[PDB]
Amino acid sequence: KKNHEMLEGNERYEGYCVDLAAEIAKHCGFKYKLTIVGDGKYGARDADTKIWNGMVGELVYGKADIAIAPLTITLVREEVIDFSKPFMSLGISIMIKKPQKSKPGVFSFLDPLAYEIWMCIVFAYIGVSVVLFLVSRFSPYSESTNEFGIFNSLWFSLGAFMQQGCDISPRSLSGRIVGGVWWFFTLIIISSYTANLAAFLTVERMVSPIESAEDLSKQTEIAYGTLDSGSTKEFFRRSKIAVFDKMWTYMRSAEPSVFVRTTAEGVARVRKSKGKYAYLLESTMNEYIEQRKPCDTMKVGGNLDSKGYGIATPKGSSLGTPVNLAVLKLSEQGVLDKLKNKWWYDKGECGAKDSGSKEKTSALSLSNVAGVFYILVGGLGLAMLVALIEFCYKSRA
Amino acid sequence: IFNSLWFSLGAFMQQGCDISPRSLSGRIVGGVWWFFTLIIISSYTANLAAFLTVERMVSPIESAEDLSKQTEIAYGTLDSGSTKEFFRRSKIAVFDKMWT
Amino acid sequence: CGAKDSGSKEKTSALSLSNVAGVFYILVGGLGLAMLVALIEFCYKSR
Amino acid sequence: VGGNLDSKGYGIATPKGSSLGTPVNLAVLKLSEQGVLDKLKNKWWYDKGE
Amino acid sequence: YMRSAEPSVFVRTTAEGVARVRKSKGKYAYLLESTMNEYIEQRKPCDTMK
Ligand SMILES: CC1=NN=C(c2ccc(N)cc2)c2cc3c(cc2C1)OCO3
Ligand SMILES: N[C@@H](CCC(=O)O)C(=O)O
Repeated sequence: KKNHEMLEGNERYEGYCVDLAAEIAKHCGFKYKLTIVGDGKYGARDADTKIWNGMVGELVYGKADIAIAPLTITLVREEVIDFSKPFMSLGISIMIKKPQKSKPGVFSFLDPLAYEIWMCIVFAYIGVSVVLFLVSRFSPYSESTNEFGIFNSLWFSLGAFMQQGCDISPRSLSGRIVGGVWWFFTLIIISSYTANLAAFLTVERMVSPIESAEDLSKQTEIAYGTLDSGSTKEFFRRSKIAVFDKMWTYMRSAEPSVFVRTTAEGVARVRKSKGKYAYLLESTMNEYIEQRKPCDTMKVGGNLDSKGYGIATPKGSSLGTPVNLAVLKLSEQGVLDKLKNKWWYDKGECGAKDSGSKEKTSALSLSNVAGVFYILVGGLGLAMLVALIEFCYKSRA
Repeated sequence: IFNSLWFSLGAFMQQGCDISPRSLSGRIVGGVWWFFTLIIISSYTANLAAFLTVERMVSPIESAEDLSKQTEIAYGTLDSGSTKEFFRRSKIAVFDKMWT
Repeated sequence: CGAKDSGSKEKTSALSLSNVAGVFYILVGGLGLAMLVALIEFCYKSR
Repeated sequence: VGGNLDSKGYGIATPKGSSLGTPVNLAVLKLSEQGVLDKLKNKWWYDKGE
Repeated sequence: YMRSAEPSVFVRTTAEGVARVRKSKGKYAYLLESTMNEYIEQRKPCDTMK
């Protein structure tokens, strides 16, 4: 609870399981004491010792009378503890960081050519302009037999680069050599720009985000892990399905260890790791974290399986049947679904954008070329300002 | 005015017009508009060459929740079937929407 | 290790100055040739 | 398209009070633990995958 | 695949398989020994590459 440091007793806790425990206590009529598990693990039978840890250990060894907690009903646990009928159902899901905040920069139109090419294009433009002035304008031995002053030279070379032509063309031999070599340069550079832009806009489609849990087994660029001592680790261990077996083999041979002690550590790892690491988790944990800030996450692909949550009791305990009956009654009454909405859907503040799904529409957006419009309007304003200052100077003098 | 409309139309395509600004601020407008049209035309042809390659576009339903919001695609189950009964009793908000 | 199958997905990356370096050499050589030709014609017509 | 809307399976059914219920429940459990269910699922879904 | 594919992909004689591959626009492949493959590859019409 927000005031758990000051509250005492069961008032310190809140959530789906706390409300479910309250409803179960009300229906059956017993008093209950909510206790945090000392081990921290969900539960599994340790190798070569058969000692159950976590929840199953607490239940079997007489430490606890009931476990109203997100426990997945599994066959290997039914042999030592008794579960109630599934009060909620889910499946194994896949967690991965969002593709990218790949928003195009304002000046993203300069991207197809490196900064050095633009710098050297400006330098080559200045050099060609100055040379085309020098070549066409020193004495023929009147001398002004052509219109290629320095300003007209700059205009001609700028027009030649943009492939828009110009009102003049060099008439001497050496002026024509300059024109020809500049024409070849601008042809090569414009073709290269178009070709490279097409290359980017094409290979930006083969991105093909991973899904279906089969891409994880197919490649190893994106690492994935599983909660330690959880039922998902056992699910991957026991399963003989080819894709699940392959992911099991990789995660067993992968180093450093991909396991996380607690689910929160896994969430932090997958959030921080540049989208390189994936987390294998249950669907409800995926869909709740998906709906909570910073909301840097989605849920990808369908559920890997179908396993339900149940309230577990020590084997042979008198609490098993009444609690199971209460769970079934609440399922009939819809209190379980109501609490599901209350704690999953009623805590949402989404959102639901940037899915890059249907939304994604080729039709290149304005944001990709928005810099060109800024340059255009800036140039228009500058031209009006230049005309005004020229008019003022030429009228006042 | 009409000659300038023709020029700025001629400059957007790559067809050289029969006049040129010949002043300083006129040449500034001409130059910046030439750069704009160069970038836009190159983007159009590069994007088209991107699309004519590669396929696997469009999808009507992806999240199984869009059917509750969309109406152009009708959806139904087997009559007197278990799916019909499940929709008939489900209290999930989105499932209740589709059932209604 | 392993390449995935043939994917090798990545950004295209921008053309470096090495890719179009030759056209700049062509251009500057053209400017040098043009200045040489202009001066040759000027000196020929100065005699 | 999309994921599973619900989560429930397919089960062998008998009329209420039929003596056949317990043996067939034992049989389906034995098949599940023997992996025969997976073999039949492969034989009827994945072998004809062309 | 060869056990599940229909119609039968197997051939009675090697020459039948070679003719099948040549006539089948490249949609059919033949499985054969390397040395005998080297001989068919080196004789006309010589459109057969390993
Ligand atoms: C976010 C990206 N999106 N825009 C273009 C781009 C460039 C020009 C125009 N008109 C439209 C779009 C791009 C092209 C690239 C590139 C990076 C980018 C940035 O690296 C290799 O070529
Ligand atoms: N709640 C699971 C932990 C792993 C999982 O999310 O499946 C368990 O009871 O072991």
